[PDB]
Parts: sequence; structure tokens; C-alpha cells
Amino acid sequence: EKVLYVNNENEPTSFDPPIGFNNVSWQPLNNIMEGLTRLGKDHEPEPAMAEKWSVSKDNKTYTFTIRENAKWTNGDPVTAGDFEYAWKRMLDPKKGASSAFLGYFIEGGEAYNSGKGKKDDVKVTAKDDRTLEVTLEAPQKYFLSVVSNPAYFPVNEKVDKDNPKWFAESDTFVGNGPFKLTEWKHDDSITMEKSDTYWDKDTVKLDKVKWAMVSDRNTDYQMFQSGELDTAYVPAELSDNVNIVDQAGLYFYRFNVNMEPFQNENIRKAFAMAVDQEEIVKYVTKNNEKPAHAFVSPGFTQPDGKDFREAGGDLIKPNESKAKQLLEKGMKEENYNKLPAITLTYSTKPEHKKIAEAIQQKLKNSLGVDVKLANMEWNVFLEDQKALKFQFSQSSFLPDYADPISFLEAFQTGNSMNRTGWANKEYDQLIKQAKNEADEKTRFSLMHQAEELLINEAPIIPVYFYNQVHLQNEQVKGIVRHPVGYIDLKWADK
Ligand SMILES: C[C@H](N)C(=O)N[C@H](CCC(=O)N[C@@H](CCC[C@@H](N)C(=O)O)C(=O)O)C(=O)O
Ligand SMILES: [Mg+2]
Repeated sequence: EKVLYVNNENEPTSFDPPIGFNNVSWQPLNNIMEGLTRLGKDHEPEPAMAEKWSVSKDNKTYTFTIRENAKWTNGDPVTAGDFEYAWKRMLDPKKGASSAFLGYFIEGGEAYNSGKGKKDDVKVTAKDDRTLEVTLEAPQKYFLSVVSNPAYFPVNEKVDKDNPKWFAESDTFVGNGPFKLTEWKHDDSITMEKSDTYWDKDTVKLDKVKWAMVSDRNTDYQMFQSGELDTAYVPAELSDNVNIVDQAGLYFYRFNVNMEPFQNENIRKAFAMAVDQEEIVKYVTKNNEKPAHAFVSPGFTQPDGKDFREAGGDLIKPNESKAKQLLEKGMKEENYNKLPAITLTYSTKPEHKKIAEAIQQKLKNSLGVDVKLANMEWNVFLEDQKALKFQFSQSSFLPDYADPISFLEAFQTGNSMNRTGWANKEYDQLIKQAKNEADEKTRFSLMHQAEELLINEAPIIPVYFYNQVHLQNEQVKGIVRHPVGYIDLKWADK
């Protein structure tokens, strides 16, 4: 028996596909479910549930043919109807999926989600059981990548109506991906087995994947040294076994611009300019992460061949003396003799505590500001963050497709990925313009203009750009970790 041993670190938020919208949920979900496409070894979308597609001359209407003999774990056929149902479901305002904006690529999607349009004016329709037609608002070169995103995964319509909570346990789960969910001990472990109903089961070489939920990267490393894990993190305080692989996105902090004292732009800028991202990566993380002096990470090539982040340059760098000046100026503007109490809230986990402590110490040392730390587990932390309950909070962004607009759309007014209360009409206009811009050089210019404005008003503090550095059992081969998107294990062997 070949059993791959990995660590998920924590409990998935949700296995209802559009709901989790995070690594902890979607790393495992990506291996028990499947979209129309799946990203391959070269990170390009390849036929998965769709065996092929046709695109109209105007580049807006995609017609997908569903694989013959694609089946759910319960033996039901995977139909075009399951995709139509799932996509209209994810857009349903009553559902409140944070990922619903990803459905706005579909004509009528934004209108439906916003209550200004009808469900059946969302332009996704099953023409027959094996034919799915979708019309986009505008051409989208990354659409075939987007439909590998878990938000776009099908749901078995029959199963969903019979039991609307099917996704909540292994016993009731019905999936269509390379592995079958066979055990889910909440907060302890996940087990999945090679799925004997899967269309491409002959490709799948592993018998089982077991997912631990060990949140201490030190205990992780110990489990790797003892042989209990096939893959593991590299501990900061340590330094052929090691695999360095890119991952777009960043670690950052959010302010709430409607909670004192962060209504004042100078106070926000002061805090942002106090943080020294190089010190964080050099003295805390220590996994060769790039310090983040902007929001959009490395990895996005421009029309001119340059990297977007390289071309844009640093937008925010530590400047202690200027920070002190701006804090003084902002406090005077608000008639503050002393700053109101500030709490920095992070999600309960050793790395987040160690970074929050560094930020706490730096703010004290640079500005003389005392912040108190608070923490809660990710699942409720995320709910509270979305609800705008935190003054100042640990934040993470992974792009959903491989373009800077994935990052920049986050900070539109009221966006599910904003969570700061920041509401800049000029920013909103730049994003709208970029979303409607067919000329790529122009579109890139608009995106740099937007990013400069975002960083200038400092509703956020960028900290560091991600990567995926791991130890791996040399007897495991063929794990595919993508720069944008979730781990693929279907090709792996041991
Ligand atoms: C997926 C969606 N676009 C998005 O960004 N969701 C974020 C959550 C994004 C998210 O799961 N981060 C991960 C990133 C892990 C990066 C990895 N190298 C590491 O260092 O372990 C996390 O913090 O564990 C949201 O809802 O707040
Ligand atoms: Mg609404």
C-alpha cells in the first residue's frame, strides 16, 4: 500500500466548495473534487471534467463537453446540469459565499449576486447532460484557469437538495475528484483513498493520502525526522532535502478605517512606515521570503517582458523619522493627546504570534506605541475579520488567477476581500477601467496607478511575499505545487 502522509495543520473552514476560499479548506478539497479543468505539471489548465471546449469568435462564449463516464462517488453521472447548478448556487446572494465575485466573469453574475438581476439571466446553461455553455461579460484569457478554481467546482444537485449539509462529514460527502474522502475526524485528521469511480483512476498511483492537523511547524519537523510525514515545513530557527517553489500572494495587516485611531490616514501611514519588512524576513520567518513593499507579488509578466512588481518598484518602505512625524501630525488632527488603545489580532498559530510580537515590538521601539495582542482560531478569526470587528489584524492574500487584477480587485468598496472599510471612489474607478480595458499596456498602467493609490492611503501594511519551501521524502515524486492554485496529488507516487 502506498500512503502519502501530509499535514493540513488545521481543520478546513468548509468543504462546501465556494465557502472555504482558503488554503486550509482548498488544499484537501482540490484532491476530492474536480472542475472542468485542472492545472497540469506546467500550471496550465488541462481537460478534467470537460474533455474539450469550443470558444466563440468573439471570445465570450465557452461550450464545454463533459467527459463520458465522469461519475460522482455515489455512481451518479457528473452532468453539465451539476455545473450550471453549482455556479448559480455560488452566486446566490442568500448563500453569502465570499468567493461569489469570481462568478462575476459570467454575464449576469454580478447582477444576480447584487440583487439587480435574475438567477436565470446568469449565462450558464446545460444544453444537454454533457454540454455546458457559458457566456462571459467580456473576453477573459484566464477563464480556463478560473474554472479549475474550487469556487467553480460542481456539486451533485440531487445530493445537495436531498441533504444541504452533505459536505459537512465524510459519511455524507459526494465527490468527483482523484481521491475519495473516507474519514474526516474534525480537528484531528483527514483520510482519502484512491477513488474507484474516478474517470482517470488508472493515472492515480497512491492508494491513500492522510492529512494531519498539527499546527506547530516544530512538531511538523519532528514528525518529518521520525518518518511520520512525507512532506514538511523548514523551521525558521534551522538552516537536497529542500524544495523551493514559488507561490504568489502576501502576508499583510489590515486596519479598520472606521475604528479609532485608524480613521486618520496619517496615523495609518505612520504605522505602515514603522514596519520593517526586511527585518521580518531576516529575523522571524527565515525561509528566504521576499520583503513586501507593495501589495502585488512577484510573478506577473507585463506586456514589455518585465515583472509587474519589479517595474512598479517599492511603494512603502520603513522610515522611522517620517513615521514619527506623520503620527504626531495625525494625533494633532484628531485632538489625541494619547492614542486610543490598540489591539493587534492574529489567528492562533505560532508563526502568527511570532510575527505579531515582532510588529508589536517594532511599533513600540519606533513610535512608542503600545499595542495589545489578541488571538482566535482561523475559522472564527476569518468570520470576525469579514464582519469588520478588528481594529488591526493579521491578513493573507492568495490570487485566484494569475493576474495583478486578482490582487487589486480586493480593495474595491465593500469587496469581500477588502475587510478594512476603505472606500476610495478613485480606486474603484481605476479597477472598473482596468476590468474593461482591452489594451494590455493601458490595463497594466491603470493597475500600477491603482496600487500606488492603495499603498499611499495605507488601509494595509504589506509584510512579506509567499513561497512554498518544503522538505520532502526523496521516495515521494510527482507532487505538483502551483504558483497560483492548490496542490495536486493525483500524479504523485511513493
Ligand atoms: C483564496 C482567497 N483568494 C484568499 O486570499 N483567501 C484568504 C486566505 C488565504 C490563505 O488561505 N492563506 C494561507 C497562505 C499560506 C501560505 C504558505 N506559503 C504558508 O506560509 O503556510 C494562510 O494564511 O494559511 C482570506 O479569505 O483571508
Ligand atoms: Mg447585496
